[PDB]
Parts: sequence; C-alpha cells; structure tokens
Amino acid sequence: AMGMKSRYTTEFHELEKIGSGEFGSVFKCVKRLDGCIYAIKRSKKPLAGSVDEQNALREVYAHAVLGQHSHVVRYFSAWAEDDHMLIQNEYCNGGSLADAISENYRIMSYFKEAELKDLLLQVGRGLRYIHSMSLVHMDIKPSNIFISRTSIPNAAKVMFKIGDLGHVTRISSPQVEEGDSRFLANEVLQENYTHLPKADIFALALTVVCAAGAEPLPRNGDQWHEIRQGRLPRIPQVLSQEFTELLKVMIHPDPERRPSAMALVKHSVLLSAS
Ligand SMILES: CC(=O)N1c2cnc(Nc3ccc(N4CCN(C)CC4)cc3)nc2N(C)C[C@H]1c1c(Cl)cccc1Cl
Ligand SMILES: [Cl-]
Ligand SMILES: [Cl-]
Ligand SMILES: [Cl-]
Ligand SMILES: [Cl-]
Ligand SMILES: [Cl-]
Ligand SMILES: [Cl-]
Ligand SMILES: [Cl-]
Ligand SMILES: [Cl-]
Ligand code: NA
Repeated sequence: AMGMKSRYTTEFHELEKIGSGEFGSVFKCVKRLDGCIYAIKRSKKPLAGSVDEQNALREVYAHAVLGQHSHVVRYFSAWAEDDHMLIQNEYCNGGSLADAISENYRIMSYFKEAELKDLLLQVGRGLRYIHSMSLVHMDIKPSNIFISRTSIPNAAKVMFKIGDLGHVTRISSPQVEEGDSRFLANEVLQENYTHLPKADIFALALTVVCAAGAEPLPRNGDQWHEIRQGRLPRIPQVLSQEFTELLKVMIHPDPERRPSAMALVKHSVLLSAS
C-alpha cells in the first residue's frame, strides 16, 4: 500500500484492479491532471543495485525505446515510492488476447480466419519494429498481447499491441532469459541464439493458434516436442490452405525457414488484412 501523499495517490485516482502478480498488481487509474485512463502496475520495489533491479529497469528501458510504435504498448512513466516500483502504461480496454480467448472459449467461440489474419498482421508489424531496433521480445504469447477497441467519431477499430516487455533483449545477446515454455522455440531452449528474432515468429504463430481456438499448449513432453518438429496444434476450425501454410512455416524447426517479421507483414495472405 501507498502513502496518501504518494505520487500514485495524489496524481491518480485508482479504479478497478485489472491484474495480479506474485509481488504486485495492476490498476485501471485516472490521472487527475489529464483525465485519461492508464494501467498502472505497482510491484514491490526491487532491491537497489540488484540483478532484480536490472531486470526491472530493462523493461522500462524497452518501453522507452519501443513504445512509440502503434503495435507496441505505450509507456508514459515509471517511478519508485513507498517500497513500490510503478509503471504507468496505456490502458488497453480489451484486455489481453488471453482474456479475449478465454471470453471466446466461455461462449464456445474463437477468432475466425479474418480476425486471425488481422492479429497476425498487427503483431507482426510490432515484431518488425522490435527486430528493426535490434531487440527481440522473447515472450510473445496471448497474455502479453493487448487489445484496444476504439471508436473514431468523425472519420471522413481493433488494435493489437505487444506488451509485457520484461523479456526484451538485444539480438546479439549471449545470455537470454527464456520466455513461456508453451511458446518457446526449441533452438532457444538449446541455447542456440543465432536467430533470436525467429523465436518470436515461432511464438507468434502459436499465439495465433491459441486465438483460433486450440486447446491448452503443452509446457513439456512429447506433444511439446511434436510441435517443435513443426506440427501445428489442432484447432476447432478449417482455415484456408494458404493461411495454414503460413502458420506452419512460422513454426518450422529450422528458424531460417520461418518468415522474418518483414516477410510476414508483406505476405500475400495478409494483404487481405491491410
Ligand atoms: C498494456 C500494459 O502494459 N498493461 C495493461 C494495459 N491494459 C490492461 N487492460 C485490461 C483491461 C481489462 C482486463 N480484464 C481482465 C479480465 N476480466 C475478466 C475483465 C477485465 C485486463 C486488463 N491491462 C494491463 N495490464 C494487465 C498489464 C499492464 C502492464 C503495466 Cl501497466 C506495466 C508493465 C507491464 C504490463 Cl503488461
Ligand atoms: Cl503523474
Ligand atoms: Cl485481478
Ligand atoms: Cl522507495
Ligand atoms: Cl510494417
Ligand atoms: Cl497466455
Ligand atoms: Cl538448435
Ligand atoms: Cl495455452
Ligand atoms: Cl470451420
Ligand atoms: Na505505442
């Protein structure tokens, strides 16, 4: 809890809690001076000078570098007070893709093919930017993709944004902190980091597979290995042959054969979503 003269309490009116972690939570808040809603994550402050601090500050640094892109979550501010570290990001009104999937699942639905191409194109724009900046996300998965649904009053919209930049690292990085095992490419687990950007492409394909209604992905075991041999998880729908082949080459066992994020966004299959 924060003090009543904290920056957090004075400058923001806290609304709804919107997420929870081990040592923190996320609130939907209004900033009093501008009237706009933000997501503010407040976590226990990492020990100053520690490796945990290093990892926390890397996230903020990634945000500061990447957050200008239209398909990466905007960052506004970060600070520390009351033994908490705070990050104020844009609030995304549709929650994460994991939340949108779970809502879909509850009503016996899924993203249909046109929605999946839209997802894939938009997050791939996101990755193209990240990779152009010599960075890799390393943790692409539905819970780290955020959704904003907007209405434009005076046109003469659903946006997917990459968030949770806590695993972002540079392309040539010799150590890599692995992301979610359900989405982790085999080469990264083996500690081959020659083609890091293609680990994000792999994770994105599996993320679109989850959007498309696949069952829970394995964290380990024979099914996990089967996926890493290049076999797509089963989905409860029949997608076009061309779109299925895009997804499948995105999980190719050789990273070099997976599309770049650039090739991805230029792909003829996704021209229908442009
Ligand atoms: C983009 C973004 O950076 N952040 C974000 C934005 N917007 C939102 N919006 C939302 C709406 C609604 C919901 N749901 C959850 C499911 N229930 C059922 C309804 C509401 C959940 C989240 N939640 C967010 N949280 C959960 C994470 C947060 C964050 C911050 Cl502030 C700092 C560092 C890393 C991250 Cl990932
Ligand atoms: Cl402020
Ligand atoms: Cl919550
Ligand atoms: Cl402090
Ligand atoms: Cl682009
Ligand atoms: Cl997830
Ligand atoms: Cl390998
Ligand atoms: Cl899953
Ligand atoms: Cl179908
Ligand atoms: Na942005």
